[PDB]
Amino acid sequence: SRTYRKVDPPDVEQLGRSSWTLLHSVAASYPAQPTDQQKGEMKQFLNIFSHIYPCNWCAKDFEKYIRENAPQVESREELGRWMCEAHNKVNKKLRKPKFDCNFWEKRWKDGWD
Amino acid sequence: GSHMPGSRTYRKVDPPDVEQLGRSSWTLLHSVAASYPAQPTDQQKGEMKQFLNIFSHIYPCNWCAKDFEKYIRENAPQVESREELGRWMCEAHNKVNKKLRKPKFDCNFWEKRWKDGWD
Ligand SMILES: Cc1cc2nc3c(=O)[nH]c(=O)nc-3n(C[C@H](O)[C@H](O)[C@H](O)COP(=O)(O)OP(=O)(O)OC[C@H]3O[C@@H](n4cnc5c(N)ncnc54)[C@H](O)[C@@H]3O)c2cc1C
Ligand SMILES: Cc1cc2nc3c(=O)[nH]c(=O)nc-3n(C[C@H](O)[C@H](O)[C@H](O)COP(=O)(O)OP(=O)(O)OC[C@H]3O[C@@H](n4cnc5c(N)ncnc54)[C@H](O)[C@@H]3O)c2cc1C
Repeated sequence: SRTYRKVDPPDVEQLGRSSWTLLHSVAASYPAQPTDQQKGEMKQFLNIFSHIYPCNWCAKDFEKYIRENAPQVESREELGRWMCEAHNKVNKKLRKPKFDCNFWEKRWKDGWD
Repeated sequence: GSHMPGSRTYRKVDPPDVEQLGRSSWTLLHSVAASYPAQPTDQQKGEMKQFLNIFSHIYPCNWCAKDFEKYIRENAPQVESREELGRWMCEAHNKVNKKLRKPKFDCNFWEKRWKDGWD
């Protein structure tokens, strides 16, 4: 109330945009040549994320997606592409335009100049 | 800042800075705490600890992550219930608030901010 303005909990939409920001940013700072431990932790991270993501149907669907499309974690390029395709699967459901994954790296890593 | 090549809705938005990444990631972390069970299973407890451990390794801000890793080491995540995990998350966020000279959030209002609203 006092120190901070009263703000309502995020809706599914706000949770989503916040969460893609984290997901794509995690991929953008993943190594080009990850260690075995980094590969395993990334797979584990995404598996648990799919269990705990705080939208029921979002999480359930994402778990099924991972089961059917194993995360590609051999390099940042692969993981970034995997994340882009995963995000595009959701865009397709929600009747959002397909994002061109050739721009994933500019959008989430390098910027536009 | 106009539309990216070949698109009609996606603008050339810059990668998030430390601030934008930060408020997005707090949104996810507190929201994770808010939908954690009152009575979690052993698997849920174990995965929550693993998730936060891995998060502390991979959080894309280097110094943010190293500090968070150290914070976890010194203040073990309290995962026996939603109430405990919310409070732990509020205290963790408050330690970063402290570092950054932002006000202390009164953790008694964590559930209203991240779960119940203010009606
Ligand atoms: C794992 C997950 C599952 C979800 N499932 C659902 C669901 O089932 N139903 C539902 O209603 N909501 C779901 N959400 C939320 C949904 O995807 C959106 O995040 C939310 O609706 C907000 O949409 P938005 O239009 O603001 O842009 P968002 O889709 O959140 O995207 C934000 C920005 O990401 C960039 N971007 C867009 N597409 C890509 C891409 N393919 N690759 C890289 N960058 C891209 C663009 O710059 C865009 O502006 C889910 C979210 C997550 C993280
Ligand atoms: C794990 C982690 C570590 C970070 N470490 C650093 C760092 O070392 N240095 C750095 O510059 N940035 C760091 N960041 C980012 C920083 O915490 C902020 O997110 C960023 O500066 C933007 O601040 P903000 O004013 O927009 O509000 P945020 O601090 O991002 O908070 C967003 C909202 O959360 C609510 N809130 C505030 N405090 C609490 C609380 N204690 N409990 C529950 N809800 C609360 C308020 O309503 C607030 O408006 C870190 C982020 C994370 C997620």
